[PDB]
Amino acid sequence: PTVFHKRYLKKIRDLGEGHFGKVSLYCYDPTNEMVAVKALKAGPQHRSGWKQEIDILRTLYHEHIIKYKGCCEDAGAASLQLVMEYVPLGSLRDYLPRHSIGLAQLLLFAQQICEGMAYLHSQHYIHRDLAARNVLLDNDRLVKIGDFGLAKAVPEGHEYYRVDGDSPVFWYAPECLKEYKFYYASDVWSFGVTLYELLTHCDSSQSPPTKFLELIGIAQGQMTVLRLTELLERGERLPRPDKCPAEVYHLMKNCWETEASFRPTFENLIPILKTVHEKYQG
Ligand SMILES: Cn1cc(-c2cn3nccc3c(-c3cnn([C@]4(CC#N)C[C@@H](C#N)C4)c3)n2)cn1
Repeated sequence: PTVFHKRYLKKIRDLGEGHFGKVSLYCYDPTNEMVAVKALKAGPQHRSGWKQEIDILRTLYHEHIIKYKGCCEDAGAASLQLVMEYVPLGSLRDYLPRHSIGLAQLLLFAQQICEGMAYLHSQHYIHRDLAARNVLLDNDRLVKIGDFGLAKAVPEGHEYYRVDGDSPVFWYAPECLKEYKFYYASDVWSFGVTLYELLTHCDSSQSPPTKFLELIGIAQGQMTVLRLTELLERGERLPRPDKCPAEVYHLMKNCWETEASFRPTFENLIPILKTVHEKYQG
């Protein structure tokens, strides 16, 4: 809709990179507004998918989903550039290690991620990359899902998408890892991992790749994924974060049920987290 003229785009700084793209901060100044611009870094499989990605964000209208500004005829790398709002405090992965946030605020953030996710699922889309690095902080009381690079439509007569080296396998349910099927419930498993990350304040030594690789080992050839799948199937899970309530840990564990149908939906999670937030808010 809003065609941002490439001439008025002044690069301020790099914001971050993810799978097949890079996001950068720009001032859109036709004389002398801060916007976030995503550009393709990349194979021809992901280049045809890029247009599909832009159309996904273009049709999402939600308070806990990053605001799509427009596009620009990007000659700079031939494929189109995606213009979004600049979400001023950044990703939770970058923010939480330096800012000690209370349990109450963390649970609000979790509730808001569920609202954005329940909305995404009602639009017949799966995210496939739900992690703290993809959750942006607008202010201390507002969070938004900020990136949709792996987001796909679930085909109409199926309950899953049939799904690479860039897969976030440490955020993935066993069905994605073993059967390469991504269900709406596979996104709930990743949410449980995002909630663990939030509760550990995104501390590196406590991260899911760190924790799972201490359980797998690093000398496993091409078998890290297989070893991950079998430990998950044996019932092993990420530990309870220090100072994470026992009830919140069980909620997380319910998000990590091996059987996808035993997991809560995002719609089921919203009233539960609302109540848990209200309890720790006082
Ligand atoms: C003070 N401060 C603000 C920021 C800030 C603001 N905004 N606004 C829109 C986007 C961003 C990002 C940002 C970083 N990484 N990403 C990605 C993952 C996601 N969401 C998107 C990219 C790909 N591909 C990685 C976005 N970072 C950082 N520090």
